[PDB]
Amino acid sequence: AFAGVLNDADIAAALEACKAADSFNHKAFFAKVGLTSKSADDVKKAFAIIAQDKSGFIEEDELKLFLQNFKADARALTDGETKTFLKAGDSDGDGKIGVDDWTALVKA
Amino acid sequence: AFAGVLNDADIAAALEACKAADSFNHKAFFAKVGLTSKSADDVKKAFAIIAQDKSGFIEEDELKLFLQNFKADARALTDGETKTFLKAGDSDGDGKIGVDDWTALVKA
Ligand SMILES: [Mg+2]
Ligand SMILES: [Mg+2]
Repeated sequence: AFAGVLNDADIAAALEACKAADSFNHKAFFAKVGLTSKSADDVKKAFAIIAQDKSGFIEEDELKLFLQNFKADARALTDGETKTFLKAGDSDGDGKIGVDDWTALVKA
Repeated sequence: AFAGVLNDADIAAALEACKAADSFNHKAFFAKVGLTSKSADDVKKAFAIIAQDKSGFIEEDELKLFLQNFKADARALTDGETKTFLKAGDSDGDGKIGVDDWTALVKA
């Protein structure tokens, strides 16, 4: 779903790098996919694409499927990767990731 | 210290991928650097080079500096990366990483 929003080579490359289960790192992915260098405004648009809503939240079970926003049939994150990802991103501690959580995490 | 054991292209790309603090992932690094696909025997050699010896162990403070085995002036791992690394790796529970710990973790 990031067709036109991020570089296709970047998306491919970010996915390639975490293809093996338990090899994902969100800080690595954000940089490689090209999100970290975007402005907070474009980071917000990226959130919207993923949560399907600027006011939405990414829940744990949806966070598990993070990669599949960039390539439909990418692997699922393992439960370990999801837990690590959620815990780093969920600053406001509601057990999920909203737009504020997200924007801070990408720019971190 | 791996000049001639691993490809220089591989070593540079593995380090490139985790150049940002807190972006390191050992499964990612081990595959990119080319350790995961080598024979256990070749994996044990890599351990003696790092640990200086087949009977040695990689302890916490040494693991912190894991990247500098591949490139002398590579960055130090943060305490978070290091704690994650040691926990994943230390199967025999002694709080450090020996050759059996290493071999199993590399081949995981
Ligand atoms: Mg939250
Ligand atoms: Mg041990």
